[PDB]
Amino acid sequence: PQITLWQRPLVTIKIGGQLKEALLDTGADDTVLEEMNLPGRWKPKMIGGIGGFIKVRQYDQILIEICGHKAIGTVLVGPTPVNIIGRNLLTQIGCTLNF
Amino acid sequence: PQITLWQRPLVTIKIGGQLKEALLDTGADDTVLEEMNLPGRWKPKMIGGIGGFIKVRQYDQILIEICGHKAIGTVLVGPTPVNIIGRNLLTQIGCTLNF
Ligand SMILES: COC(=O)N[C@H](C(=O)NCCCC[C@@H](CO)N(CC(C)C)S(=O)(=O)c1ccc(N)cc1)C(c1ccccc1)c1ccccc1
Repeated sequence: PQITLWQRPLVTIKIGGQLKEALLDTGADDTVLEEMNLPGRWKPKMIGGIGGFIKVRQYDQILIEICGHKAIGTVLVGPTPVNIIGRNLLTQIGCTLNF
Repeated sequence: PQITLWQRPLVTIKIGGQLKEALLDTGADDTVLEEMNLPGRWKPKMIGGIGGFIKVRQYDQILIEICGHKAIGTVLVGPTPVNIIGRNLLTQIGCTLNF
């Protein structure tokens, strides 16, 4: 699809069999999702935001569907204002910016 | 142009007589730039996200040139870790997400 930016580019994602709303975010290196249960082990990660740095849990090789496109990659879990799909997964779904 | 998301989508902007590097950020509602002087009236604003909130100065009706395209809009100025071009200006240059 082609998504304009007059409103927030919110899409439906599927993860752990559950639908969530998430923001397609070209300014984010990494995908960060609100607190949830994910399988396997996690490792520590620091991410830097507008307000400063936060600790998040890093889960690798997670199955996630974004606007119907399947991806498998790193998902960070922590206190984010909204679920965000960052470049690590935007690249997997073949997303580009165009003007 | 078509801009890849393999790397941070950094572009050159011209604002207030200055050349700056800025991130094309579909996740950001607003354009936020590191400390700089701008003409005209401003009011204080809080913008938030990962890490929490920062206080910024809001300048309206500011002329910017983004990657060759002229636009007018609101520019927030404050202690952001990176220059961000938000949706308020991305729309004006006709920027879309495609996949
Ligand atoms: C007055 O209205 C608002 O405050 N709106 C917010 C806004 O537009 N602010 C711009 C945020 C700043 C942009 C942002 C990417 O888009 N960051 C990355 C930049 C520092 C490069 S970062 O948040 O620091 C972040 C860091 C790491 C990673 N991995 C991801 C993101 C909005 C929001 C959007 C996207 C991300 C965070 C917040 C928001 C929505 C809901 C509730 C509160 C706030």
